[PDB]
Amino acid sequence: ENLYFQGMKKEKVEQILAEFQLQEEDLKKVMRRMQKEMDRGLRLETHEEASVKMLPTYVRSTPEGSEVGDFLSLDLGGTNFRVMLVKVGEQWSVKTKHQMYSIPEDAMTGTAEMLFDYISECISDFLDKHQMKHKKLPLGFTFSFPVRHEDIDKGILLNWTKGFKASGAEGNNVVGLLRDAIKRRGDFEMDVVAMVNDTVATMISCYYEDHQCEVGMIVGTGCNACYMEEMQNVELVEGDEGRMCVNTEWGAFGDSGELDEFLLEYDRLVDESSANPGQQLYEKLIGGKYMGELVRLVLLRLVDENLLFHGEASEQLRTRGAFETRFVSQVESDTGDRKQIYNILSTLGLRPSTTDCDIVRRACESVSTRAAHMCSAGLAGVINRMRESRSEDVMRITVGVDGSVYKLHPSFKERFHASVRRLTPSCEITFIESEEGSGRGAALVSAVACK
Ligand SMILES: Cn1ccnc1Sc1cc(C(=O)Nc2nccs2)c(N)cc1F
Ligand SMILES: OC[C@H]1O[C@H](O)[C@H](O)[C@@H](O)[C@@H]1O
Repeated sequence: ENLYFQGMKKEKVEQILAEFQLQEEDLKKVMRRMQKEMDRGLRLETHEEASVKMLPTYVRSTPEGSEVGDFLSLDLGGTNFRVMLVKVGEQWSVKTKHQMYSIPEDAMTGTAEMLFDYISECISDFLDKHQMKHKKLPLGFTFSFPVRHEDIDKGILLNWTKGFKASGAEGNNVVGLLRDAIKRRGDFEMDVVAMVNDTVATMISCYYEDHQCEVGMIVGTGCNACYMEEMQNVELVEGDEGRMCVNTEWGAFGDSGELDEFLLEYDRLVDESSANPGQQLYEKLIGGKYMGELVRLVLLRLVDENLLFHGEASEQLRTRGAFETRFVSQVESDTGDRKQIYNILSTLGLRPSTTDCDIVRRACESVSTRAAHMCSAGLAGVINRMRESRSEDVMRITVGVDGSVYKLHPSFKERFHASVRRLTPSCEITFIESEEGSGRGAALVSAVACK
């Protein structure tokens, strides 16, 4: 106890955690570099070298004329595969039935055949629970990975992200993989009419409640954004009229060195232990796949410096992935009595003091604040770019957001919004959380696409 020595340990911790700070000027630098890469990704000349791919989605404004009725929506992009029946009407969208399926490890890191076979199995199971596999529903596929589109319903997987590794997928038409798997099962038929990124689905789902929503952002397992770009700026697609949603794939920012001065030892460790070393470096500063692991490595450093847990780390603390991102949220939700923090740490086989709990909270805050601030630089770059491309002095825009980090973290949202606003003078940015965004957004796109 000896409060003096507790205080001294906390001072040393603060000196270590100071490394996570980003000054406003740092964020502006990141924002500018992001904007520079966004410009590069949109240009024919530089697209292939661009770290931020700015992928055209073939989701066009505004548009005109939607089909109505029942749509099946799929969502692949986390550990769970989701199937949803959505009714589209008048255009509104309502989730009518839904099921989530845990993807077996063997299917996420096995072959694309196994993965898409499992997907097809789940679709079959869902269509049977609700008596509908003979009805032919138009199908919208939210597929939350970088895809080079040829059209709304055709595009090649560029590379897996977020730990996905299924062989025989990269370079192939993802809709083709899905269609092939459905055919290889042969107990239901579906017209796959659209494939969209989760950012895009999120953005679209927010549109009907707020027509000013022209940005979608995900801060979940991964982190990405899309936005409505002027067709004249989308050099990768023919035509200069109207707007098309662009999937930034900003998670890959830094993959060509753009973040190097900001990457810490912890970031290097996360990256090197990941399924995609050297890739998705910006996302690895922010996404929930990585945030808890960053905290875990910070704690291990503090343990190594004899600042935490008597310098002894439990088996669990030394287990990859054991500090779940949800624990970061839960730690930062602690009311001050250290109870939630104590429970997490005790469950991790630790015997934490009050000071240990306080230090863990600081580590969590340091990592999640950096995530919020880094993320803000990306969103600010996008919004500032849109303002510039457009013809009003104050841009009022809405950003639709989904993802467990943004939605569930007690403080990320607040820090993120504040930082975005500091970075976006002359913008008025409304943030809306999507409600069943993937499923409803995919259906809404499908309801236009299936014409
Ligand atoms: C976000 N915003 C604002 C104005 N236009 C847009 S984008 C948008 C696009 C679609 C849409 O389905 N567009 C398609 N383009 C090609 C096939 S479907 C939609 N169904 C709803 C939308 F809001
Ligand atoms: O799920 C959020 C994001 O995760 C990753 O960054 C994927 O590459 C991207 O496509 C997706 O939007």
